Amino acid sequence: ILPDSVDWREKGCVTEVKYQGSCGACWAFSAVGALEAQLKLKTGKLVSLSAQNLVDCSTEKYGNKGCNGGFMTTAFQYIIDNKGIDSDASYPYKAMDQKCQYDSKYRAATCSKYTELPYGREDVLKEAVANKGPVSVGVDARHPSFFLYRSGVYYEPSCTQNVNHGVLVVGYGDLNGKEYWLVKNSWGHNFGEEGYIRMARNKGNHCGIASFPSYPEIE
Ligand SMILES: CNC(=O)O[C@H]1COc2ccc(N3CCN(C4COC4)CC3)cc2[C@@H]1NC(=O)c1ccc(F)cc1
Repeated sequence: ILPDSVDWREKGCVTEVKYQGSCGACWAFSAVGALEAQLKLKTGKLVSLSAQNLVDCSTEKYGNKGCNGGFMTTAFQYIIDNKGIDSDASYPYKAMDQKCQYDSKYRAATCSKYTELPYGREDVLKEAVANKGPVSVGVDARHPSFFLYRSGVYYEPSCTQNVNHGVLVVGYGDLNGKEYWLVKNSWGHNFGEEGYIRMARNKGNHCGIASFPSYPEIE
């Protein structure tokens, strides 16, 4: 039995919404948001982690291309290999590709492992969001309805299961009969419901939300 609804924001495991600007660093934002939750669960401290560190440092060896896109899984692998990631404060986001400037003097978190969930399985995603923490996922965001979303449960009949934008599932629920995933985006507070979008849940892997989910853990 899983809870009927989950909201990790209420358990203090979610940092302020970030603003990626012109740079396709959604994957980095998704990755740090997932690790921020684990850091809080382990240490009690909620600390924004450096998306810029990932953009600049988890690069070709990780199949990542900074502002041109990347993968949350290989971002986790970089944090494992690197033995750390800097705080956002120390290594701020600039919405552009820079030289790697990782400095262990400002290490704010580590990662020991990550787990990838099976393709399209919204049940397995629900279990992880309930039992483990916020989960990094991709979605198909290439529709004007997504960009223009303001409120309620988002459903786009033209959506596909092929992902192109990284976001973070921080919960799930039901809004007057419409089941949803509660998603933290990185398009600032101006987007959606103060930075969040509620996306259709149990609607055949809508927009690919359960196509490629993953989450990190800290030893
Ligand atoms: C800017 N958008 C952005 O980064 O979106 C992220 C969102 O998260 C995910 C999650 C899963 C996947 N999968 C793709 C398919 N792959 C299967 C295995 O064999 C094919 C599994 C992993 C892709 C992505 C996206 N990455 C890119 O599209 C991307 C774009 C340019 C790059 F250089 C690198 C990456």
